Amino acid sequence: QLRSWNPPSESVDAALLPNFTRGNARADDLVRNNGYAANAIQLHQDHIVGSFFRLSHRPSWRYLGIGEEEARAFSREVEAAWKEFAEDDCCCIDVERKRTFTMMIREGVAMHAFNGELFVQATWDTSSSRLFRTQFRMVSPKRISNPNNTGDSRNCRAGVQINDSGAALGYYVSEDGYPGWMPQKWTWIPRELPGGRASFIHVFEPVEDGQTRGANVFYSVMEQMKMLDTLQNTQLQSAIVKAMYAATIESELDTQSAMDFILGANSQEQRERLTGWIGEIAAYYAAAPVRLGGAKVPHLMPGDSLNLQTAQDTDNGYSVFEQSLLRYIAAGLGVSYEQLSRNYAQMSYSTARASANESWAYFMGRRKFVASRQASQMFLCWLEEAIVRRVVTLPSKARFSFQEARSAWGNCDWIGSGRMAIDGLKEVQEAVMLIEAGLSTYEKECAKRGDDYQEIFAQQVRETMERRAAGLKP
Amino acid sequence: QLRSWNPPSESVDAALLPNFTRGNARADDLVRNNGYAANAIQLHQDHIVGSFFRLSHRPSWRYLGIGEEEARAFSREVEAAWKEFAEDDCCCIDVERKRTFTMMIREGVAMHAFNGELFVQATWDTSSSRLFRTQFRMVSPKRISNPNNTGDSRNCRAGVQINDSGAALGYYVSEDGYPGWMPQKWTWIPRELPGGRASFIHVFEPVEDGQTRGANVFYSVMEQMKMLDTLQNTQLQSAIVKAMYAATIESELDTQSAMDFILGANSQEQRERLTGWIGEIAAYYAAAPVRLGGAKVPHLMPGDSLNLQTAQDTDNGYSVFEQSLLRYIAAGLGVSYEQLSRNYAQMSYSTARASANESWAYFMGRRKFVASRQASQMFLCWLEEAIVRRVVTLPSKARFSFQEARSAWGNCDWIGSGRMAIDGLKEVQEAVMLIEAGLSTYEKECAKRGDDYQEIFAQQVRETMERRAAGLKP
Amino acid sequence: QLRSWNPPSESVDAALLPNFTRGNARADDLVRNNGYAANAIQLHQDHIVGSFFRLSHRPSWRYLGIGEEEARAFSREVEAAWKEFAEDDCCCIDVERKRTFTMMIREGVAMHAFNGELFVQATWDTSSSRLFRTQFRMVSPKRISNPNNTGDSRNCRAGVQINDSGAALGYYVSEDGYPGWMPQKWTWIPRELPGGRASFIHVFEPVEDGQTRGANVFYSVMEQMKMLDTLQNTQLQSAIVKAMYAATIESELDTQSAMDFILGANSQEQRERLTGWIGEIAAYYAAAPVRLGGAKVPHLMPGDSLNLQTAQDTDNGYSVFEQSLLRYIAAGLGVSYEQLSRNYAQMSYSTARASANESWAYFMGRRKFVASRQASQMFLCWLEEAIVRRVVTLPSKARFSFQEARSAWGNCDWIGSGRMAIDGLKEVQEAVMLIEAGLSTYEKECAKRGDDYQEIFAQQVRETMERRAAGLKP
Repeated sequence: QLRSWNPPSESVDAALLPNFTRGNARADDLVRNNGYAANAIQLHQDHIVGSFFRLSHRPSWRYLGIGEEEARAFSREVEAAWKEFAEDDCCCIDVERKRTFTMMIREGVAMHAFNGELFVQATWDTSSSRLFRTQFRMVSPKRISNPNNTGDSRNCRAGVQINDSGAALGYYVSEDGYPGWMPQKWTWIPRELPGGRASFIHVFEPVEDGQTRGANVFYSVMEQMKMLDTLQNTQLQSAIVKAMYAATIESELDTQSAMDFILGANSQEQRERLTGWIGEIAAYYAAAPVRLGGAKVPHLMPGDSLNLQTAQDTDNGYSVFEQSLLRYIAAGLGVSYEQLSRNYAQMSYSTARASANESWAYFMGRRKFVASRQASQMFLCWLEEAIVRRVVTLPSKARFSFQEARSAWGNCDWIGSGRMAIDGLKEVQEAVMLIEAGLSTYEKECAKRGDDYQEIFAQQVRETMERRAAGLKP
Repeated sequence: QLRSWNPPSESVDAALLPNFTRGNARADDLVRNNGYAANAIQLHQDHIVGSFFRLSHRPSWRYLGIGEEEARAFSREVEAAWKEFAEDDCCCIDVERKRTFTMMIREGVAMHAFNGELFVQATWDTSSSRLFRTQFRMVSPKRISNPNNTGDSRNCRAGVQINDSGAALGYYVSEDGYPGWMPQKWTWIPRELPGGRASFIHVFEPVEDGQTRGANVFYSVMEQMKMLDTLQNTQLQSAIVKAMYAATIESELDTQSAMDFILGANSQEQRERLTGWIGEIAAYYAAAPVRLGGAKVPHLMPGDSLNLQTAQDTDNGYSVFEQSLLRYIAAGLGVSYEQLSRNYAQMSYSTARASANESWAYFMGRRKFVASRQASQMFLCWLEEAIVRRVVTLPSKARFSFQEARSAWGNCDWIGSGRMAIDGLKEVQEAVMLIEAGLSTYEKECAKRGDDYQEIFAQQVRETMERRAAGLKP
Repeated sequence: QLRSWNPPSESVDAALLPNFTRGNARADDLVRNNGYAANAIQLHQDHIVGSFFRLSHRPSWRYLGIGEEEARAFSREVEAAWKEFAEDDCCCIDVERKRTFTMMIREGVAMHAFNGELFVQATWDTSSSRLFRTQFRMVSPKRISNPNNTGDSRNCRAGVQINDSGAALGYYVSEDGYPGWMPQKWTWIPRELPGGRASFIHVFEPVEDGQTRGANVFYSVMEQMKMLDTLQNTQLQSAIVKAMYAATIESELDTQSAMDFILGANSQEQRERLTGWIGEIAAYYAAAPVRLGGAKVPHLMPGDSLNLQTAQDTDNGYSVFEQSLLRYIAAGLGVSYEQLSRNYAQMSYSTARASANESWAYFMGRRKFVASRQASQMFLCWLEEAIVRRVVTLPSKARFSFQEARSAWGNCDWIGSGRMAIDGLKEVQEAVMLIEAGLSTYEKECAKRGDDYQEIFAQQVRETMERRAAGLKP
């Protein structure tokens, strides 16, 4: 058997680019139509980012030789500025003016998930109505292609120009083609501005050297969705056919050799026998109406009997079949089976904890490697704009300017939705005993709950002096 | 039985090299298509390294005769340089500039898993835009081959040149072959620089003396995945055929001897008989429409009846068989069955702990012997560059220079994702009891949680004095 | 019954050497291709050795008449040299330069497990680039054979030379034969150097006097693996045949005596009947397309009907039988059932503890008798080299020199991966209550967790004084 399977060895791009468009189209159709795909991308959406995505700017004061309190004040100021800028009601951060930063990150992670990559473009608006003119717009991967759909080359593959080392020098972006009555035009976009500002951002997860376009996960499960749908239809037809009923009022006659003799007689000149017998039968059963139910039983020719028979007649094993499938697809997306299919039968407590822990580990990995990088990119661009306009002031004794040490100034970490608590008491006991036994400190317990210790402490102070001001027990 | 099985004995390379390429190709196919393979590589990814891979420098001050506090200060400085060098947003550590250090480790371990080995190249960039010019590019094993695909030799096997003892003197790396319109060209790369700096790093696990190329893990389970999918399609085919249904209106006639007489008559001159009977039947059943369901019953020849007899008529034993194959796969891949297949039924707490413990024992070994070595190689190269540029200053009373005692200065250990807590309470009790009872030290508890005690203590001090400065109970 | 089986009585060597090569080849094939064999090798690797194999030097100061504090200082110094020598990044301890000490022992133990023995060669390098010129290289057993493949003699057997008492005087090592285009050349290697230094080390477990080559464990269970594989293939075949559908269109005709008359007529001159009937049937069914599904139902000759009668029609008992063979393999392989097969179903708690305990006892036995001996040999060689170069210093008042009392100076014990917890609380309570109740001392609970009380105490001191210096509660 194994001797019949000899797949050739090609580089990842060689095995991806020729069918890249068809794979993306198949993934888009599958997510649009199939319910489980929508569910899975929804879990990805609600878990990688959560309800909100909060910045925390931790500048490297030690590297920059900056007083730690000065760094803290600077981080507080930039955090306030970013907070007021990001959640603006006008959606001015988006060129399209219909999304805010949270669903910015959401769209980014979702489109990376179902397409393998994400592309963002930072534009410099000219309108002075806002203090910040930096806006962001996403580009669907399908809009990135070679101009005029020309064949790819060594340095031009799938619309992205590469150097000798494979680094992306720029991209070819195609305009939208709707309605399909106009040719698409391709525009060249450099990857980054001459001043080092990130004009265009491409984020994806590569698996090997030289890969230029990400591959969506759905590549490993499409056929499984297909056998799932075929199984659903087959189960439907089985239910139909096992509710099928046939009843005929047949007559035997057709006396073998005398049947042949009657055939000869009727063919020669004696169709009158058949016609008269048919008429008599029709008259009798028009007098009869022999109705099995609400309908009348059809009548058959003499010697003609309905013969319907079926295949083997055991149980089809549908339940275990689709259990095994749903498990296969759940492994394909790496999410827990009991949440993708939301089947929770006979599930224990510790076992549910293990499932959630595995999914959560995967999810934290993706959040760290996908959402965090992209968000850091927007934050760096925005903070560069802010320093340009002196909205936030750098420390006077800065060892390096911002341009020289963009990473040092922009060192930031992002906190999404915290860990959802399976039982409540167990996790709070973890938190309290960890904080009292010295193995943990406030920032992380606020971290796996989505909060931060700064505002928590300030709010505890406010609650305290309000309560003592009102005479309540502190 | 055993008399029909006489496999010959050869060296590992002799039994691996001739098929090596195709094996890798086959492995790739799995991780491209089969869901379980992708899932398995994914858990390898999240468990060997996890979300992040922190460094901790532990110089051997005793061997170097250096004051321990001086060693600690030096370690703090080198760590400060290293973290800002590693997670840079620009991805300047990558030659191609799309990957940071953590996903570099992840790609390395994944490539080692699905190919048996991994290759890294350290390049000396000429751009002064960064304080560090040392960059790293990963090389896929498929690009390592004999030049011009020449015949294998003793000292040139699969692209790596060996000495008399077999030590890797250098390698032959092929350029990218995409698109397939140009001849590949091979470059000779020495294993290490003349100054002892590691120019090229090859990391793999050898099972015997003289092995030159690693073997991917899948080599022992491939046909098992093949029988698994074939099981999937055959079960689907069973499902389709179990809903199979045929209904015929069959007329007997054909009275054997009278059938032969009618055959003789029709052959001679009486072909009108069957034509007339067919016409009469068609007329009647066009008056009739006998519709069992949405269709019309096909009509058969006189004496012709469909018999759809089948094979064995029992249950196929699907569930147990697929469970057996999944167990085989998990055993072959070194992971527990219930996490690979995410089948978590009737899963007891203690038994789940035992299985997770087995997988963890697997993962720590593979992390120590694969990721740790490679990361230490990059760290040594970067540290050499940093000392060259005097970014970090060696102790004045150093017993040996950096070149003489590279291992002593660069003695480092890496902490990945900590152990995942199945229950929470129980392991936390373990940690607190071990700390209070004196058989354990803070670093290892922070290690199984993926933290370090230094910044933990610093943050605890900061939290304490902030809370006291704010009137809160410390 | 029993009279049909009368095996002869020959010595172990006489019953092993004639088929030694074929047995080794069969074992290699099993480990390379079968998943369970690779799994079992992997757990042997992890449990016998673990992530790291740490030395502990315990010189017999009482025998040598040395002050105990002097012995402790000497052991500290030799350990200080030893770790920095062992885990060197350059792999300089290995001649072939890819294995450090830990995976050296790992390769040794797996090598012994799957081949019955292991061979190490200690070489004296001439390069001065390293302080220590002692290197080690493994020798595959297949490279140990009689020169020119000559038949074994009274004193020369399987490449080894024995004295009158059977003691191994030396060995015949064959060079590498890959590619198969050169003639193999055998080298004579004395077992030990004239000065008593162990030039060549052969480690294996003998079961009786005169056994010169070890026997792999796999030699007990091959045909069970083969019946297991055949069970998989036959179960797949059963699944295939259980989903097989047969249906056809056929008539009866063949009127016995008239059938013979028609046969005679067709043979003589009346094939026109058959041809005309075939044509008419083909025309009618080309007008018909009576299709079961997407396929055309085939047609048969008159009097011919498909009859696929089959064998027994009950359950095959696949599950219980597979459990039986898997338990057989585990019993023959020395591990328990639920880790080789990762069959953790319905598994209670205490009984799992008992199973793990017995497997752990097996594993401790092999670690003591296999890994420990080889590690002690290599450590003794390195210690001799270090004393030669005065890297360490012997006590001045030493009763005997190093050469006279190699065992006394080199008395050492190795700690591998410690016992791995199942519940957490229980074993920690064990340790604490043993320590406080006076029945245990810190080093051994450090051992079952894979630590040493010395550095544990030092690190606890450091933690305490750091926490006190930081104002934290000690």
